[PDB]
Amino acid sequence: IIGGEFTTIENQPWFAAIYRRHRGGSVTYVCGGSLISPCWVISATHCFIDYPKKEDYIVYLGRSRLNSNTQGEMKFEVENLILHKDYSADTLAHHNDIALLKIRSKEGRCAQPSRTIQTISLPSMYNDPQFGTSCEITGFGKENSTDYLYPEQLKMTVVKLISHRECQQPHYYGSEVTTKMLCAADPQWKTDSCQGDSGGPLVCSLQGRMTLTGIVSWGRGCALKDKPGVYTRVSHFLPWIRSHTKE
Ligand SMILES: CCOc1ccc(OCC)c(NC(=O)c2cc(C)c(OCCN)c(C)c2)c1
Repeated sequence: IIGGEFTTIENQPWFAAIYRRHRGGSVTYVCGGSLISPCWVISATHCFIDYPKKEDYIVYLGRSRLNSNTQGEMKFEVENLILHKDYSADTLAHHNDIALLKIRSKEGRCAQPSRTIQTISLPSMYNDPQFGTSCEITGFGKENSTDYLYPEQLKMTVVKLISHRECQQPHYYGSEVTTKMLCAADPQWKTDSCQGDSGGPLVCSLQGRMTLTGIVSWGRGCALKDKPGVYTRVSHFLPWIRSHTKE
């Protein structure tokens, strides 16, 4: 997150922290996620597409710091790693950038909600806030483009939804942005998602409900003028989600 504030998990209880274990015993941070039900975390496919083996991953819930423990945190294995069949990647865009991780602790259980661990509601079919709506992003991503390490402490910021018309101008993203995507940005271009924020929630208040409107997906650089953060438009993937969170 470029700009914004540091935060703690109690303010983003659905936030999931996703890491990968390597040969040798080292763990690196991969991407953020969001708990949508006790056994299910939603994230972005581009996060896993190169290393699709579900045994390499660790998922934390109730976690505020990158490399240290938080009181109340809970650690999960990935029982099932589902990537989108039609996922793809051009120069800038990822298409169908959406993944499902089925989580279970070492004792075979799903998440237990607590003050620091909660689910976030999905949106209803094609029901999005209007443009100019303020929404929040959360992540462990870079605080500056020149950074080579991620912050140790969770951050959040508030961005505004940008119209498809605005986002589809030649000098923005032209036709690279589709209807299955949403743009969001700071009107003064000082706060943004960045590398390492991939997979995390774009949360908007929808009809009085905190709603998972977007998933951090792509963009050109970080807080660049005329270059918004691009997000998977969750409301357009409800059937995909519904079908893979079953049997
Ligand atoms: C495990 C991560 O393997 C990846 C593979 C491919 C990847 O993409 C290439 C287009 C990415 N994405 C990024 O590195 C990335 C970069 C930026 C600048 C970014 O912020 C844009 C919004 N300001 C985001 C969200 C992700 C990650």
